[PDB]
Amino acid sequence: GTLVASVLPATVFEDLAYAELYSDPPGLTPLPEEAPLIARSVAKRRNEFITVRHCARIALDQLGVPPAPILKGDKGEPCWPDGMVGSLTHCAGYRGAVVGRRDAVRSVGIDAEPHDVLPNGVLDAISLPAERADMPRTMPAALHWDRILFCAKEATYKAWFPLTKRWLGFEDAHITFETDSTGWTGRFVSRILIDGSTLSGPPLTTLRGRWSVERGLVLTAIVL
Ligand SMILES: Nc1ncnc2c1ncn2[C@@H]1O[C@H](COP(=O)(O)O)[C@@H](OP(=O)(O)O)[C@H]1O
Ligand SMILES: [Mn+2]
Ligand SMILES: [Mn+2]
Repeated sequence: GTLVASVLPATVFEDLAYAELYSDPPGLTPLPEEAPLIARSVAKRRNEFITVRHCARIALDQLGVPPAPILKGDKGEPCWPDGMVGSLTHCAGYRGAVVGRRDAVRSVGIDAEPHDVLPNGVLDAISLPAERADMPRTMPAALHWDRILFCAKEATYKAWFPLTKRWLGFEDAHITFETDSTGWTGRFVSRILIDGSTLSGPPLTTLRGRWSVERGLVLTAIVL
């Protein structure tokens, strides 16, 4: 499908690709070098791991990148082929991978969750008092803004960490939202409250991403 295309820019076709599934189609296996990572993993984990890397390899193949194992590195972050970047996400009913060429794309962060209210207490634990106040006013009451905030915080971390290799807690970023007049999609900009020093290039002070609610899921993505 093309749900995640709703939260990506349209201009980078040569240096950005994506792939998604809504299930774990029987038959997929990990590459030989990936199997030790799930040898002792629960069934749910084996499946999401295998399926999402299948998607990652379809996206890479669209960009002329031969298949390759995708291991986990610093703090669980995925290890991409030479010259490539990307992000992965899996939740109930969704698996998604977005990859890009490092020259044109500097980093990717994506996240997917079911469009449902947050469980008890997690909201206060992932949001600043100013966000809880400003956010609900910016979008319709049909949306679970708490969950959308959540996904945007996680997308911000995924885009941020490969570039700094430093922790970004939920209180270290202020995110602001804006909805387009369809009522189900929009934008957000994440303003960094701590040192944005990166290992290469200019520091990160703002991350502009997109969000939408498609087919009962929330999707967010940042493309630097
Ligand atoms: N520090 C980190 N930085 C960037 N990406 C990370 C990360 N830790 C995990 N990821 C990725 O987050 C993915 C899961 O996202 P989500 O929680 O939304 O389902 C992980 O999938 P994998 O463990 O299968 O590689 C991993 O690829
Ligand atoms: Mn997951
Ligand atoms: Mn997530």
